[PDB]
Amino acid sequence: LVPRGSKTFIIGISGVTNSGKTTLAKNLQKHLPNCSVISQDDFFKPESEIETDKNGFLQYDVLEALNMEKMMSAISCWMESARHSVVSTEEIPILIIEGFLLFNYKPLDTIWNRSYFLTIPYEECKRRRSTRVYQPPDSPGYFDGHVWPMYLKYRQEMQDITWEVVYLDGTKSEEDLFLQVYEDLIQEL
Ligand SMILES: NC(=O)c1ccc[n+]([C@@H]2O[C@H](CO)[C@@H](O)[C@H]2O)c1
Repeated sequence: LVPRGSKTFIIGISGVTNSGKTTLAKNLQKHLPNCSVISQDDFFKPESEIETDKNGFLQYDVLEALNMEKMMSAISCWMESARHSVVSTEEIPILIIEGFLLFNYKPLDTIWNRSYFLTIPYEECKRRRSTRVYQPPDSPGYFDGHVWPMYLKYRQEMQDITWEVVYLDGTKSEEDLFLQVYEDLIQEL
């Protein structure tokens, strides 16, 4: 027999800011066995390593703002743990990686067994963004001056993507999105 324990199923949830990515990941995780979640936002660099543009906007919404080597190390640590998560006697451990900037990171371009992408239009995204507090906070004009233009850059970067993505309407309710993804996912596992 082919030894078990080495298989994993990795799900990517990306999408624009404030589109429900973290909540979706957590709702899926509550309904999937032996499932972990890694969040991209846990890997931002310290503000001293973050550059500022001509107009004084901090450059957070770009891969250079993230310690992606550290995030890879976290993925690898999950994989090591996953190999011991099922006692020997297939139950395939699940990882959900969720973050606003995943699908343009080339070292991970072959990791994704399923990929979802949450979308919300400009107006509602801006509204939702204004309800959240970041550290540091959004400066005046930050949405138009940085967040949205960087999101558009990301979407254009994804124009030549080498795997399939399922795009989701992030204006749908949390339960609606959970059920849609769960219905898809349980056919892929
Ligand atoms: N998590 C952070 O330290 C941080 C700092 C400044 C801005 N952000 C915003 O987080 C979003 C990703 O969820 C990006 O759009 C950043 O602007 C995060």
